[PDB]
Amino acid sequence: SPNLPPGFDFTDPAIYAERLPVAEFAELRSAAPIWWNGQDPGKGGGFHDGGFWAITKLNDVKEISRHSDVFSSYENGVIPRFKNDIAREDIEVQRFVMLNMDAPHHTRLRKIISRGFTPRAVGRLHDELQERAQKIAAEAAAAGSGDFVEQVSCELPLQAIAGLLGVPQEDRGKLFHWSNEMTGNEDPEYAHIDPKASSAELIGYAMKMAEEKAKNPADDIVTQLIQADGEKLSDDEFGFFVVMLAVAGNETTRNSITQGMMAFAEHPDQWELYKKVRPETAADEIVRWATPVTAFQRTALRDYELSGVQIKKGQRVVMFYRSANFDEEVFQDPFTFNILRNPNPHVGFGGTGAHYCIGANLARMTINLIFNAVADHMPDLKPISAPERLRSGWLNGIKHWQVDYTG
Amino acid sequence: SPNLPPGFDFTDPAIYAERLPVAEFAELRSAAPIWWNGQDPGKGGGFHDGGFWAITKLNDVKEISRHSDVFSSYENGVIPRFKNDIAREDIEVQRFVMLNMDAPHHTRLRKIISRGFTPRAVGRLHDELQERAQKIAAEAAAAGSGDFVEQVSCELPLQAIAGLLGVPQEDRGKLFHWSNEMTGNEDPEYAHIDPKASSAELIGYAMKMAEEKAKNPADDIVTQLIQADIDGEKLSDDEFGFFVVMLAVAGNETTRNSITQGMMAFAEHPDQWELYKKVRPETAADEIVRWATPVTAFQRTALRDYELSGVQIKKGQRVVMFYRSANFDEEVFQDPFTFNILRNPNPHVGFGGTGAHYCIGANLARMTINLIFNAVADHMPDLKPISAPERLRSGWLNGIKHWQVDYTG
Amino acid sequence: GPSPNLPPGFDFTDPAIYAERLPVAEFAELRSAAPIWWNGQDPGKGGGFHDGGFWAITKLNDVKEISRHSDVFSSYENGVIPRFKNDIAREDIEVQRFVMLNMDAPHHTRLRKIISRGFTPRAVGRLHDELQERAQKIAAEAAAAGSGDFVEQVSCELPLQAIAGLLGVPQEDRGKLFHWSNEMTGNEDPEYAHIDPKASSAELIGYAMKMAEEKAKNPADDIVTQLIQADIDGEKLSDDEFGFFVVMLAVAGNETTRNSITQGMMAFAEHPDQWELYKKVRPETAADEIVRWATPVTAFQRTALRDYELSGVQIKKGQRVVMFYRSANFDEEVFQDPFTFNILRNPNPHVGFGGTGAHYCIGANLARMTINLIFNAVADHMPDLKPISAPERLRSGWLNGIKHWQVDYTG
Ligand code: HEM
Ligand code: HEM
Ligand code: HEM
Ligand SMILES: CCOC(=O)c1cc2cc(-c3ccncc3)ccc2[nH]1
Ligand SMILES: CCOC(=O)c1cc2cc(-c3ccncc3)ccc2[nH]1
Ligand SMILES: [Cl-]
Ligand SMILES: [Cl-]
Ligand SMILES: [Cl-]
Ligand SMILES: [Cl-]
Repeated sequence: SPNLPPGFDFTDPAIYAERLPVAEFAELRSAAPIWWNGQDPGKGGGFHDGGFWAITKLNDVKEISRHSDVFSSYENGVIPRFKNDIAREDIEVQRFVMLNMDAPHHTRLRKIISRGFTPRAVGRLHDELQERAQKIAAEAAAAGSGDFVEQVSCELPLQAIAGLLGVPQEDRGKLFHWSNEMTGNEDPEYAHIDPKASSAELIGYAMKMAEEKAKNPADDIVTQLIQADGEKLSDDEFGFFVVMLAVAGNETTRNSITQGMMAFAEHPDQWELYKKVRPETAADEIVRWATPVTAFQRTALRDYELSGVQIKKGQRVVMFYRSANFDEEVFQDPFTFNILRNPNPHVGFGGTGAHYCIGANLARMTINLIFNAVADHMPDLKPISAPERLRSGWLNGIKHWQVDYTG
Repeated sequence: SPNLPPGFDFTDPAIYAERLPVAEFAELRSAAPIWWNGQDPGKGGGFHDGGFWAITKLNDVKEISRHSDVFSSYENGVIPRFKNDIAREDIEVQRFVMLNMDAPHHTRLRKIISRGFTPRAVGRLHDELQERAQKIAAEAAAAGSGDFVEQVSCELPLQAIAGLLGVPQEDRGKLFHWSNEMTGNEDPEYAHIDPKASSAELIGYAMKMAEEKAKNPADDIVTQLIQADIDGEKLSDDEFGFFVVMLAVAGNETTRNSITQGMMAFAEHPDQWELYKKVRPETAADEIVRWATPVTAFQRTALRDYELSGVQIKKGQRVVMFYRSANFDEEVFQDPFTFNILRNPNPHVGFGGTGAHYCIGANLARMTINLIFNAVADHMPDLKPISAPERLRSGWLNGIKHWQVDYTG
Repeated sequence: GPSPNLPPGFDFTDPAIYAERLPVAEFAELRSAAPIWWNGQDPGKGGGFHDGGFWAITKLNDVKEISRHSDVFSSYENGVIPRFKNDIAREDIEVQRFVMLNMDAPHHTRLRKIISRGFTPRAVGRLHDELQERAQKIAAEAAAAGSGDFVEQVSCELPLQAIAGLLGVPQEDRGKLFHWSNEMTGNEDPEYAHIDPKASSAELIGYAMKMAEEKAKNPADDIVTQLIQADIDGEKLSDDEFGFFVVMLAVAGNETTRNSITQGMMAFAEHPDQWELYKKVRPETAADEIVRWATPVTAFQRTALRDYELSGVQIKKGQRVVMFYRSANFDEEVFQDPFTFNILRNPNPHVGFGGTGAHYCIGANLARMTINLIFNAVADHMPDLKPISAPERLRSGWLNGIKHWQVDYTG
């Protein structure tokens, strides 16, 4: 039995509102790398099965991710924590997006959606995103100091979304608002916000966009998505595409930027090296270090033995990427922030398999462009005060972080 | 060979600004109960000796505290962490107060000053602190919501200091100001306040008090301390100043943080809060202090070679007593991670290890705790927190700067 | 005068030449008929440089004049290596500006001053006894094998142990230090087609920055403490600067000294009277005649920062000049009988370590001591060695390398 407090729950949002439980994950890797995480009645964050298998080793994460035929995303979704009193109906709605589907449905959507994440679609946004990154960093440097999350981390990921969807500048303000309103709904700072209403607004805007583009086809992703190659996103599916993209492409990359800069602030030797060399390998080490998604879950569709543990049909497994990305048997000096690290087989974008992050290259470009812009415009920036973390059971978020850009 | 990241330092203020390193402390207790905590050059929080011995077990904490003739408070003081660039002299000025003295100097001062903190002397403040506690809780309940630290935790410990000293009401504002000016000095929120200057202010005021009481003796505490006793012993004028400084500092943040973290414990354990409201048990104060452990760690310096639980402590080496670890020692408490306000016996070391330096204010602190929680139970029994607390950056103090709570619930 | 008698399109940096031979007669033809000569290069055939060609510098006095006028002849503008793979990306040339070799003043001046703390005569002399011990063991191990690859069993190890000893690299880490060092060069030869110098450099820098951090806490007697402790003016190598220093060393003092050893013994095998004299007298002047004969760095380049007239030839701003040390070290106007291998040659003003000036090899005396120590050990343990077959040369446009050389140590 691992040396943990009685009743300890790795999906407890109260933990992540304070800290990442690095030491507790290290104890699991050392003493029980696949450990049953029991959950008292009504304290399962919306699931009522008594607990889940905590997965803490990178190889087990990869095994679960590659065996999607067995470990299902559709069955219970991939988010392993909601409000304890959430309604099952409000969990199953997740199934309307590609992330929480199984083959064959998922296979079909994935193939169509790939049209929007080709090296062309991504690479074409480089010049505008580079321009926007440089302006953002310039604006922050002129301000002298402020909330790094709002002034440096937030905009560029959202502009990458808008650019990819070809959203007109006039509607980006409201688009960004709706996207943000579906973030951090479990944290008291946002407890007054109705995310269901914002999702309905996004779906609506997405439909006008798809209908408008059907009548006026152009050389851009949305038209490629509603156009038939005879496979094409249905009007509805395109709305759920936008919702999923407005959500998946926002907080995760944002939080990679905040926590990457926190890493640089704590390891100035790495910041001095970065500013000189600008290594393209930095983005992956920032994603490994930041692990913006702490965990996604799966559900066993049949009995499966994983590293000597008998997982039973119907049981949940929770893949703790935050643990796996510091696996002492995979990484040399996992607790060293090393922007030259290469190869870097982290699972911050998930394990290799059917659901691997389709936006990983877009995320890497966003990260490299903003940090290049930070190095260009505020090379001497230093933190003012401690970051404020997000209350979430599965997202690793930084809400606010005060920084002095002039140093 | 504990399972810790390379370079981990248990006195690193950056840790405590975020969290209490509970799991890391537990790993030491399990795999290396006495462990050399190496510190790089220039990262010893004012000390330049390569590191210190981490003490994580309760019996070890007590053995060190009982053997004060070996483990000195004077050689390097008891605070284990300052700003890295602190001058040595600024560390050595600590020795002017009882806490950082060794026998025989300490023995005499403790004998004289203890007269002001007896059960009787403490009991004298009960009524005025009870009335104040009730008013504090009423005024907070009426505000509906706010920062629990400021509205409930901060004032009553300061009024206990002023009451013990007999400070006129008109002077309490500036007394509280200088007392707080010597707090939160390693945290960016209060990085712009000078401790040494304020200590001079406190000392100057104490001189005016001693000078006045020599002219108009009264039946209070300042007069007793400046009056020769039956054995011809008394605090000198300088000694009285450092007593006020010691009191103004020692009676403030620690009790404040026991109240804040006691209420946090109650909020995370609603069954215990219901029991407290119904029963108001006399064991709750000690369990609150065990859970809060407001002083995370105090240090000693070995005056000679000493073998401690099979480890060889060499002369000149520092040992750091981590009360935060000892108070959750699984061998002493069967269920340390249970918050049990009926815990009895409760051999916690929140007030230190028994010995020559055991907190003389423990009875005063327990009364302050009991009075304010009785008042909270009376006036806002349904309070619940709004947002997460904001912790204090410090290498040895366990502090909560702010905590928003809905008193009405 | 007439044009030099060279094949049309001949390129003195062509790696395909050096994989087979040293172009000795071609260099001699330039010295006689066109001592400063425009080496044209066809589109896409410039080894990473796309400017139409360069000036071939073949006379020792011209090499010295360029090396001394570093204010005009820049190392930083295009780096000093004159040949990479034809398709190398410009960004992969410019990243090499982070080592001291490819820096101009004032950045070069500061770094060299700091680095000098690690190459004092005292620091290098402190390595004499350990390197002597290891040389004798190397030669004894080789002789006990009876026959084998002289490059691998005699030439390779001592230069790497010199680097390791200078830096104070623990014994358990020397294996990977040596691996990283060997992965830095040769990538144009089919034998090394799979090496990744970018990756090697990154792993070395990461290792080196960790060592810098560790050795700040516990200072040792190596040069690392000297390099990373600030002086009065606060001058010291940063951790990443120490990393680029280690990269520079792992490169600059590995294959160069190795190839001096291999070609020194190649020369002794062709000149047995010199070998008999060496065994008898053990003259340390041999090390400099060996470096002159071996010229392990065939050529380094510079770039003109302004128009400059050099021995009657108008060099134009922006043009590259390539200093062919291999030609200058056989310059008939400086050396008496340059094509005689003479281990007593004295004075021996060769430019195998470069021309005097700002970038002159800081490791020259460590190199000479390594050479004298290994050849004493070879003389002591295999005085009768004899080659079995012909050396295999390295495909490089600027390094004069021997990959393999089979020899019978017992004779
Ligand atoms: C650092 C930034 C990001 C991180 C850490 C991240 C993380 C992840 C993870 C862990 C998964 C699921 C892995 C699995 O279950 O196998 C995933 C999938 C996904 N990601 Fe990301 N992501 C990032 C950026 C983005 C961006 C920028 C986009 C869109 C612009 C995006 C869109 C998606 C989508 C649509 C999926 C579902 C794929 C599927 O179900 O087939 N992500 N991402
Ligand atoms: C919850 C509240 C408090 C806590 C957690 C606490 C904690 C401690 C601890 C752990 C020590 C041990 C010193 C050592 O062994 O090195 C100590 C000593 C001391 N405390 Fe407290 N204390 C509290 C309240 C107070 C109050 C209210 C006062 C005075 C009004 C006070 C005055 C002192 C003094 C003077 C000493 C030094 C005694 C000596 O050196 O003989 N403390 N305290
Ligand atoms: C026979 C062996 C060697 C040869 C033929 C050689 C050759 C050279 C040459 C030609 C230069 C450039 C000089 C110039 O541009 O003026 C140089 C520079 C350099 N060498 Fe050596 N070298 C040898 C051994 C070593 C060793 C053993 C070390 C150190 C362990 C070393 C370290 C360096 C460094 C750091 C530079 C750069 C100096 C600067 O740019 O200021 N070399 N070497
Ligand atoms: C109920 C649905 O709404 C959410 O609760 C929510 C889903 C979600 C997904 C990501 C994500 C997924 C894959 N790749 C990157 C990011 C991020 C935040 C999310 N929130
Ligand atoms: C840490 C950043 O990475 C580098 O320091 C780096 C080294 C390096 C070497 C070459 C190279 C050298 C010789 N021959 C061909 C290529 C190219 C790029 C490089 N980058
Ligand atoms: Cl000092
Ligand atoms: Cl108990
Ligand atoms: Cl340039
Ligand atoms: Cl000569």
